Amino acid sequence: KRVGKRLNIQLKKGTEGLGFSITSRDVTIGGSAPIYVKNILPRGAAIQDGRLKAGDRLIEVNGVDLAGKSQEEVVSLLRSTKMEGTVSLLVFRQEEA
Repeated sequence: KRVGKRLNIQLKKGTEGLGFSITSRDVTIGGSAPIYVKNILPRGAAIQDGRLKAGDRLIEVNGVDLAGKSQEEVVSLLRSTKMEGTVSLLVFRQEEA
């Protein structure tokens, strides 16, 4: 099984997105593929907030289930978010032991 733990991180939108890029497992064309922060950019609310780092998988965003949406769908929901809007992104951290 996969070890690790889930975490909840809410970031306050600040125009310059959140400073986090997400990758797609690419399980299927359009069915259900797990998305996880490919890397935390040095310009956003995430890095400034210091709560959500890289190597995490988005389990839910703003109370939404990203278990079937898509990469563009996921990125779309975050991209839709505007300034003055705390986006609660539930991530999943995994250890290497």
